[PDB]
Amino acid sequence: SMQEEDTFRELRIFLRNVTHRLAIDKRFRVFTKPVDPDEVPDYRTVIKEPMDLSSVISKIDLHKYLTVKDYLRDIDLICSNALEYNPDRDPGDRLIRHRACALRDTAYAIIKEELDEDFEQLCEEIQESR
Ligand SMILES: O=C(C1CCC1)N1C[C@@H]2C[C@@H](CO)O[C@]2(CCO)C1
Repeated sequence: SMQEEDTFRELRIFLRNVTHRLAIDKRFRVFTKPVDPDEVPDYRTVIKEPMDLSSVISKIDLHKYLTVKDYLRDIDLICSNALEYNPDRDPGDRLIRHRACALRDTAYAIIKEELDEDFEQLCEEIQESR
């Protein structure tokens, strides 16, 4: 229905606003573009599903997300990829891991304060009807 298409258009507006707020934070600059495959050749040998905030913006616009749950699966992938590629004790790996955990915790905190639980349940029920 047009009412359902209006629901999904409000979800995309909400997701673009959250993603922009993460992408302008100086801590998260390292998550704004893909890891460069010419400059980091063993990256895509280890990480089988690369993800970053520019790719997330593209996915919102391609109508890939019907729920905030499916958006948070990609934010969790950005965080898990950084934890698995950079696992060592040295300061450069520890700084990446701390920033990845802060990106995930920040996204979940914005969603807890600003997403209505009944709006999310509506998106889940339209998705499950298709
Ligand atoms: O995993 C990441 C992203 C940082 C936030 C996720 N890498 C892995 C490469 C090795 C690591 C050396 O410190 O830096 C990277 C290359 C420079 O950008 C980026």
